[PDB]
Amino acid sequence: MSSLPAVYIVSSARTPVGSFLGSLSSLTAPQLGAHAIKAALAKVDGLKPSDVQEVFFGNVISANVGQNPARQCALGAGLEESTICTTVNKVCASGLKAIILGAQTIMTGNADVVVAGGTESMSNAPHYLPNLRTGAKYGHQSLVDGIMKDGLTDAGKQELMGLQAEECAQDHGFSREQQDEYAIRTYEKAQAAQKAGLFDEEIAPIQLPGFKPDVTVTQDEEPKNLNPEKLRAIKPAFIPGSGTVTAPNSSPLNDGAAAVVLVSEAKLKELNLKPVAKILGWGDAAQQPSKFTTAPALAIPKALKHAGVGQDAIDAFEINEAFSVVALANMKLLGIPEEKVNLHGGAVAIGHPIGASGARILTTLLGVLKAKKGKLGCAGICNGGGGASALVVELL
Amino acid sequence: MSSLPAVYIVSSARTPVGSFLGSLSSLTAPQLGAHAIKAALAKVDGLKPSDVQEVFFGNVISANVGQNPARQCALGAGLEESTICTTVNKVCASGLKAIILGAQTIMTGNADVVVAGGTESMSNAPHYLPNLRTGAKYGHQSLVDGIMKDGLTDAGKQELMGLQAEECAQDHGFSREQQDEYAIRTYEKAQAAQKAGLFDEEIAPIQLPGKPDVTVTQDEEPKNLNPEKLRAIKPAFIPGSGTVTAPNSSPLNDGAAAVVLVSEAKLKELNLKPVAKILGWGDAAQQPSKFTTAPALAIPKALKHAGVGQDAIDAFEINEAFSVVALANMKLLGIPEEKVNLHGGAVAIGHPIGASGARILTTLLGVLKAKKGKLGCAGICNGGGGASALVVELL
Amino acid sequence: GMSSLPAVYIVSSARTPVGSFLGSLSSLTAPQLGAHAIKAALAKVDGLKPSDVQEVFFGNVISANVGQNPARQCALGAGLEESTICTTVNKVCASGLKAIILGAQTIMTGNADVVVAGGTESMSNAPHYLPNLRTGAKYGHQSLVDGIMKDGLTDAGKQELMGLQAEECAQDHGFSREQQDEYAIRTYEKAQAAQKAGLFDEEIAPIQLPGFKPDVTVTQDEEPKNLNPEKLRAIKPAFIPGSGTVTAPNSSPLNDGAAAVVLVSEAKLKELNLKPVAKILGWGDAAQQPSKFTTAPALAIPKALKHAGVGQDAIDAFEINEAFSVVALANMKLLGIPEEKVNLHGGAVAIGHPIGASGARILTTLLGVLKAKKGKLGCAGICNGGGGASALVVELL
Amino acid sequence: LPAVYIVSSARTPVGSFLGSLSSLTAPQLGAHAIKAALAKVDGLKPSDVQEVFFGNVISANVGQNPARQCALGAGLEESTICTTVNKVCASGLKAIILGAQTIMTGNADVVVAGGTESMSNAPHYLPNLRTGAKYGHQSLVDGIMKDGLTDAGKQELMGLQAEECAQDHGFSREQQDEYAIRTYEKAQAAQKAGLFDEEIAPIQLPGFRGKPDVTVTQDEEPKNLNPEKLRAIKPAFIPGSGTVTAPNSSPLNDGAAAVVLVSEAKLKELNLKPVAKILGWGDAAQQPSKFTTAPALAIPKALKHAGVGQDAIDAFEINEAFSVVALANMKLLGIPEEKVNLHGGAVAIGHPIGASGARILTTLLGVLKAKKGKLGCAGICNGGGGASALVVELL
Ligand SMILES: [Cl-]
Ligand SMILES: [Cl-]
Ligand SMILES: [Cl-]
Ligand SMILES: [Cl-]
Ligand SMILES: [K+]
Ligand SMILES: [K+]
Ligand SMILES: [K+]
Ligand SMILES: [K+]
Ligand SMILES: [K+]
Ligand SMILES: [K+]
Ligand SMILES: [K+]
Ligand SMILES: [K+]
Ligand SMILES: [K+]
Ligand SMILES: [K+]
Ligand SMILES: [K+]
Ligand SMILES: [K+]
Ligand SMILES: [K+]
Repeated sequence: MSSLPAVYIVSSARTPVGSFLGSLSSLTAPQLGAHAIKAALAKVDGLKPSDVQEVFFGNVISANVGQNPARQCALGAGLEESTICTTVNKVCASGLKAIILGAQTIMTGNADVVVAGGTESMSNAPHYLPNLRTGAKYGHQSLVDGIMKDGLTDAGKQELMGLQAEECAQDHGFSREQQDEYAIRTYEKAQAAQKAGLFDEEIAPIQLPGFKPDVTVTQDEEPKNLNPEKLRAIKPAFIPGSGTVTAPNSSPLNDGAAAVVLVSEAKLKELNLKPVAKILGWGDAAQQPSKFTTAPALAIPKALKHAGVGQDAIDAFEINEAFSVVALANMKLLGIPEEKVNLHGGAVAIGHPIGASGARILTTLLGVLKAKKGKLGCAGICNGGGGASALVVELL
Repeated sequence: MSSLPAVYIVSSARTPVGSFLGSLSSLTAPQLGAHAIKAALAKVDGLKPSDVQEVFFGNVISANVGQNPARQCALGAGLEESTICTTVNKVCASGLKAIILGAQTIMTGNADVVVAGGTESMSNAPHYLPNLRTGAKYGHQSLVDGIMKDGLTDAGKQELMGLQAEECAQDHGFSREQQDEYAIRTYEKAQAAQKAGLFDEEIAPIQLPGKPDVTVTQDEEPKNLNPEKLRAIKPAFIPGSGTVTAPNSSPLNDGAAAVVLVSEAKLKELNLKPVAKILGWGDAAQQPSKFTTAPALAIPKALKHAGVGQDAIDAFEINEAFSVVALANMKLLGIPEEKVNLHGGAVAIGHPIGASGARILTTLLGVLKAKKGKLGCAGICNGGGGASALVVELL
Repeated sequence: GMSSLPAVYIVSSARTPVGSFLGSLSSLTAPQLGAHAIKAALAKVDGLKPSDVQEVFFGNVISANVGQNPARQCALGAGLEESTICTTVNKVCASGLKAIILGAQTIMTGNADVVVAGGTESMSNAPHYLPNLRTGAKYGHQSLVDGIMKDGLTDAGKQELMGLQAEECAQDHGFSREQQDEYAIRTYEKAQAAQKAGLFDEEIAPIQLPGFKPDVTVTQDEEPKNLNPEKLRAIKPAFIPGSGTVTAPNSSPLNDGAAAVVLVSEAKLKELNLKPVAKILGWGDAAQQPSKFTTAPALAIPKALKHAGVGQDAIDAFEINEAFSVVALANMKLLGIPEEKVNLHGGAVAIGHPIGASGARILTTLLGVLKAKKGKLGCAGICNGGGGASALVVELL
Repeated sequence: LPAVYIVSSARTPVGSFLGSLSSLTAPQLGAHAIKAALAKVDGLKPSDVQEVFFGNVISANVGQNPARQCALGAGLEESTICTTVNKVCASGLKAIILGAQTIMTGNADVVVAGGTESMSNAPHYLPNLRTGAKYGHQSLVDGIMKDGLTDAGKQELMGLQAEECAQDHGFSREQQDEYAIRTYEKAQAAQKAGLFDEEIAPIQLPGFRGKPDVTVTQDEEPKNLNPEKLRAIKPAFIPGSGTVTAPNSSPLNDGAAAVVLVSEAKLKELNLKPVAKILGWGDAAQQPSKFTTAPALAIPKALKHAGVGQDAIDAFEINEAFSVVALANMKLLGIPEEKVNLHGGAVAIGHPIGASGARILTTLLGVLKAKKGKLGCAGICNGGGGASALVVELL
């Protein structure tokens, strides 16, 4: 990875993360993505939106978004019609795999300026009617919830990912109480970062014009919802009685987008750009689909080896909190202390727009490294179907 | 491009292309994709399915296919659960961009064996109900056709691709008659290739469990040519003065196609015999309603990346989204039809949109062998304004 | 009694062919079928104009997406004056017969002199329902509800199909799969024999379907020809696998069709010098436990006979609507009515069961059976989902 | 013919569209009104009711025979004869007429008749799933528009027929707004004076997930009057020049109402005290789009069938399908508004179409009691060109 051309991150930006049918539910996935792309580019002194050559953008539940969500994000952000645009689906890892592909396109010399990231509007995922073309002569028919079908259900076993999270808790010995106390801790971290202004730089607030007064959405919607007594008292979500996974200690359904701007070494010099960070390496891994929860335990070492960096040298990790048990299990398998993980809180408290989260956690990681005066960061995100993606950055 | 690691195609395969609601409509997109991947790997002596490290697979209309169509394609083909899988959507160019991404992943050293391609089941694209979560208190509502919404409608103009085809005919001066005679010629070429056995190698027949079992061996569309009916049919998108018709356009279709890519080091380690070498590629884009002529940008870009002159190409595959698309790109690039789509194109063969980018590459490798060519170029336009192109050398 | 009230005569009747589900008449809406039967029945009355019709009662069960007031649509479609009073009637399977009863009563209270009554059903064009689109449903798969199942064939109380309750009737009164299959065969044969002899030609009004250029004509009922005894005795049970006795071939099908009768008061009959086909002697509705609707005609039939002052032995022909073969079997046993006097030209198991129309359909057929077999007194009885039944006694003139 | 007596009557509160009663189905509302009216009759058991006629227009997804569900939910015997009647907006009154006829022909001694409608729970329709639609966007039909508010011949909503009525007889946006404001204030004054308390049976909606219990006692619509907002709201059906608006029209509503009828002989046998006696009725019809003025035919028909003069009626309930409907009918019959809808009308109270025919008859008896009157008449127009009218004498 050192024998390959350098890839610099010159900026990043994210929408606030809205709740399901909540503050951003009126916006489509390309509207969210355009907002993030435009806000990331506005931060780069000396780089124009017309300089962007290629876009990779993650998006999972693309039904009814229209042709090529990434293209719609790029044009909506004001990029040139000459821009090459590709939508990426690696379920929950989409937004990070998009960034990997953008880096590679710089490395093979086919671009010098790339925007990559991801977007998801789970609020605007439709329902499906699958048999209208051939007809169904007689009998009740099903309207398929696109979130469940294309976002949250493992294709092999037809099992919701929350059921496989329960499998993870049983496999690795994590109780209801260990998961709940993790969830409270990560909500408290997200609230603390919010209150301290530590998301202000990375978030681009959204202005919703009134149809009626305008509305400005500035903060992530979920963190303020923590109620520790109710969190500890709620019923399980997937297994009655003996269940350990709950709605409060799991990720929610959410709307949001995030974007990074990548440039080659040559373009960084030509335009005299100030780099925020360097991409040191990455790794994808996969295992049995129902064990997707611990695929980051393969991807993270793979990315660290690609980067030539030891695990102990990392100053901060972003382990995406698909569920509280996912963070607990990868911390246990890798031997990573929680005091190095999701220092501004994670998806259980912040939200999980699935096509965007892989880029969202990288944006947040750069903020964590700056706030905590760190240098080396690693983001790792599991995905439905058994996979995970991971990436190592150096703050400059 | 020549200063980066070499990428070899060690095999390729495709399903037959089925008609809309036709011979393959009982199969899902991952079932077609798995079939193509498995058939491509079976052709490589000395390479096991367990050697495949990563998959990139195109798919456009992914609604109701379930999580990660490419992952389902990979597992259904018998690949290991360790395999990295990413689904790609660049509309009609998805299958070719997937192959580009696979090649890049070998070039950056992150894989030595990659399967890439694409799949589409347009038969099984659903309809959508968009406002059931928040409700709609009063008034008639709509069920959105997923093919129209996510496959065939330009987002900015909200116009179907046939109307962009008419823009192409007006912008580059191709009449109804010119488009029809082009369409007849490409159906004739596809039928001739069919009868001469020239698709037998690339196609992996599909066995449908039975009633007794049905085997689908042929592409469904080529036989439908009726020249008298084609010249007489009413235009499909503009009454009276229109030039684009259903016969002279690509149809809606089902199918998949796959290539197997290896690094130079792995080729030597496993003593594999390569079919072709990837020489270069290029993506380009312009005004979305003008996507029809984006190949006139992408093809020269791919040739420059490959370090190959246009005159040295022995055969081109220019995807026939419409007959007028091939006519316009041939005119703009100065490519004679005698070098284009030598076994016919998508107007006659079919156009499963997420697969066609890989489908035309598989067919191109067959054309280079049959016609004793060495250098080939595939170029495919895509809704939204883009095109992708790729240059190969037959070994 | 009835004799203290004005007389009510039937001067004509007519019915469409009964089409199969998604079959020969699937292109026609329920009011198109109803208008066709109304026009045909009126064309048969010498001396009576369509403008003479004052009020219409018409049955229709699955009215979803039919539009405002199906009976008004049937009446205006048939060329009746816009001054016509029109009411649609839903007593599920009994709708067509209760409409005729309400029509008779409206003459008897002196509010009309010429009434057209009947029923119609297009089960092919029954839609699916999206029940919760107004308020939304935030998350989860949802249901598209089959309107035939919901509004036509499911008991509201137990929320179970009528077939499963036909299965319950079989266990209650001791009728086997073989006993139901052998009945089904016999009524299919009576239906085929009646078709072959042309005994349906008078009552049926053939339907023309416009072509490009010539016209397709539906002249025959669609279901009778489908009898296959080998397949019938060998088919899997429809509701209870293994031990079930109710099957699709021995049950009534889903069907499209309509039927109509014209009623006049005694004054109009002589004021217009009309030849009356039959006189309405009495009628009777009854109801019991919803899941036991199958034997409800066993209450309604004797109640109708009593209202009409007529004995059960005096009846020359019975029409007992064959919702299921066991429905006809059980009511024959309960009342002690021999099959030799029941559904002599076949019943709904072979002819079809367009549910809103069948109560009028069996009356039209009953009039034809009395003419053919040279009887004078007839009784039609039809059960309906929910526990009820309706019955009517006529005298052929 | 035998005399027919009203021994009681009851109605639910009239809920707003998707409002205070939206959680209840049409049979639950109907059962509530039936058993409430039967509770008012001392000496008459619910087991004494032999037959039920209940109006209901938009019956889709209500289940088998709405009237039967109303009867059984109200505690009536399974032996009860139950028929659902649809004469659109006149269903609730035509049901009552059919029940009186069933007593007059001596087939019943105790009949419950009325109407119910849950417009909140009217579904949308998918009409072509059985045969399918191969390619194209499709429609979901709003059952309220299709089966309730659209004339079948002209395919136009009732509001456009109301604009016809305005240009037919000369009633401006200001005249209709003035009437709407007047009927709203008569409704609000009756609420404050308790004049709806006897007829309305409140509904208990208990929440037991920790939620608190909710009792609906008031009609939801009368309080919504805002004359400033009303006068300045844009037209509803004809932009700029129309005269019909949502405030001056009836809303969409949920509600039910029932009457208990008995024969002359049963009144004497059970020693019951009759509230009123049905004197006569009349149905009439004309051009479907001119249904607005159809009460101008049925109201005289009902007065003549009953042997009562128009100058002899103490109070009229002319159902306000639109404010212009009341104004037009008053003009053609020459009826002073000081004898019309003395507690308000459907423009302010609400219009559950299948129930309103019984609802206005219930409110009429409360008018005749409060105003100390003897003869009341109720007329109600219905879609399709018809109207129903009924004449009562308070006892
Ligand atoms: Cl995966
Ligand atoms: Cl594009
Ligand atoms: Cl019943
Ligand atoms: Cl009418
Ligand atoms: K900038
Ligand atoms: K900011
Ligand atoms: K949570
Ligand atoms: K092999
Ligand atoms: K080998
Ligand atoms: K082959
Ligand atoms: K074609
Ligand atoms: K005649
Ligand atoms: K005939
Ligand atoms: K049958
Ligand atoms: K009582
Ligand atoms: K009360
Ligand atoms: K109002």
